[PDB]
Amino acid sequence: DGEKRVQVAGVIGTNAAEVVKTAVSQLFQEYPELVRPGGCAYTTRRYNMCVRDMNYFLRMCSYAIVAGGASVLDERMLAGFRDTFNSLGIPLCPTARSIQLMKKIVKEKLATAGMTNIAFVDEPFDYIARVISET
Ligand SMILES: *C=C(*)C1=C(C)C(=O)N/C1=C\C1=NC(=C\c2[nH]c(/C=C3\NC(=O)C(C=C)=C3C)c(C)c2CCC(=O)O)/C(CCC(=O)O)=C1C
Repeated sequence: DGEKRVQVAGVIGTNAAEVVKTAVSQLFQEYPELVRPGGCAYTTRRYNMCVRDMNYFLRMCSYAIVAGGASVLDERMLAGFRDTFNSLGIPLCPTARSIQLMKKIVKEKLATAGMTNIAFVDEPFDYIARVISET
């Protein structure tokens, strides 16, 4: 387990910038509102913070897999972002999708690298997505 968990975070840490850029690209296809006025990536300032946020979530997921699970992540802190995002008009369902997309992009690269029987990787993506979109 521990060796594969390290091997996974190596792949994610190596392919960190591309996994985000690939995930945000497909996110804007399915949610084109984000690149329109009102959306959370209309301006360059907002877009930069949008890829920054996605990088934070993938970052948390890599550590969570290396650490042994999503228990390490603080549920109050993630629930703090839920309230902030609602207040600042960042919609929660697209935020959830972006994480679940980043799960999918990571799952491809691990399979293309060679790894199979990779269910444990899902946990912190599905956990952060669950606590973000709870209401
Ligand atoms: C839409 C694109 C983005 C989705 C995918 C998303 O997750 N957020 C959207 C982008 C924006 N985020 C903004 C402000 C903001 N985000 C966070 C989230 C974190 N900050 C952290 O340190 C961590 C974990 C280490 C997370 C998860 C916070 C706290 C904030 C507010 C403070 C700040 O960092 O600026 C904004 C700006 C909204 C506005 O204009 O007020 C966008 C856009």
